[PDB]
Amino acid sequence: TIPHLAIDPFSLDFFDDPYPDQQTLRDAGPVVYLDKWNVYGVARYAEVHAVLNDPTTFCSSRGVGLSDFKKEKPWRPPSLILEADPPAHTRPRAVLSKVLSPATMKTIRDGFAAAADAKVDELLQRGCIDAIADLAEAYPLSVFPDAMGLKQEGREHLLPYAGLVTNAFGPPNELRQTAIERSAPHQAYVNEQCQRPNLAPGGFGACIHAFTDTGEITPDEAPLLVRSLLSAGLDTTVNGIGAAVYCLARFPGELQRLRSDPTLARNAFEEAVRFESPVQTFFRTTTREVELGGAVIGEGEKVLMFLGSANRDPRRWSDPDLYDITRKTSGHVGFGSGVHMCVGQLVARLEGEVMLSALARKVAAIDIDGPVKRRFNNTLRGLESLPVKLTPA
Ligand code: HEM
Ligand SMILES: COc1ccc(C(=O)O)cc1
Repeated sequence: TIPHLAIDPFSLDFFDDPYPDQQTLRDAGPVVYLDKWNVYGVARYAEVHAVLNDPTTFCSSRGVGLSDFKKEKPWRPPSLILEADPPAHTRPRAVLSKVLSPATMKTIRDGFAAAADAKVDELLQRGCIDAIADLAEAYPLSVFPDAMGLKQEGREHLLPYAGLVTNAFGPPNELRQTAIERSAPHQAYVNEQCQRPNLAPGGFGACIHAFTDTGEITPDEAPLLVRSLLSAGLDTTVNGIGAAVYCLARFPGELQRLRSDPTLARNAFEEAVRFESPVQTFFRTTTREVELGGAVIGEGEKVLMFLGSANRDPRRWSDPDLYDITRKTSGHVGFGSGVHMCVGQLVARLEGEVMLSALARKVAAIDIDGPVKRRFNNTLRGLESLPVKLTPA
């Protein structure tokens, strides 16, 4: 009853151009079996949404990567939020929700916006820049580590540690094994900065530790919650901002709409998250036999959710392969859905918004003027290099 496919969604050929194979996965049926890795897959919006919103049946505590924590030891101590289920997930989640809350955004927005304006001013003096290294990477690195309260030394470990985390979600292919092989210095730095004395007052890290006396988390749980923000707080924001610039360069008509109304900046970034989905995939593990889209899945089975495919499913979206900055993006799963829905989504949206705002007000044209190079990652989609010429407005 279940179609079996040989598509490897963690192969370089798939990463290079995933959209044909994603249509093949969607159109084969609501539930497929991927013979390459012995996992079930769901690529349509309907099933991805249903799986995300049943955390009891499709749990996260056995890992959201390929590895089943009931069978293999995790490569690091499990995340207290990403790799936990309710009720254990609930109170650590509440702490991170308050640390990255709407009220918190008010305290950082002025500085985040000023740094975005300053970066675009700087890039316009150069003219021809690399929109990844010089913009999508440079800007989040200039605001988020400071907002965490991290010292200056050792920050070069942050993006390599994130690449380790996201490649480690994948199967034991070369991308994963090579990341783990080189991991030791990046893990050592990150684990050390999670300790309370190393986090500057007022920052995200210090605020997590401050919650340890409310009864929501214990003192020994605070370092791992800081670890979550150091794991996830940068790489997808980089990829999302790079995706947005990529979209505005490929769809000049949408840049012109954004220039004419800079208040479209927030939705232009949200549409970029739907369109290029920085997080392509996450796994769940069945806790029981379950019927999903007319398919019977046994207990203890890994289910691969194609978030990027769900965000381009024509059963849900009109013209899904068009970048439309006034699209009603509500309901896309680029940040997930349900109880694990990205707790740092307000930070990512703030950075994306103020950067696209600076571009909307300061830049007249964005033209690719060099070879575009893709970055390969078992879990993330993003660019390695995006040479563009910025023309001032
Ligand atoms: C464009 C940027 C981002 C994207 C596309 C993204 C994507 C996602 C997705 C899809 C999930 C769901 C995980 C699941 O369902 O298993 C998630 C969760 C999470 N994200 Fe993000 N994220 C982004 C930015 C951030 C930022 C900036 C932070 C921290 C400052 C962050 C921290 C987290 C954490 C801690 C979780 C776990 C939440 C939970 O398990 O309850 N992310 N993210
Ligand atoms: C890629 O998204 C995430 C989310 C959470 C974590 C974590 O909690 O460690 C890591 C990566």
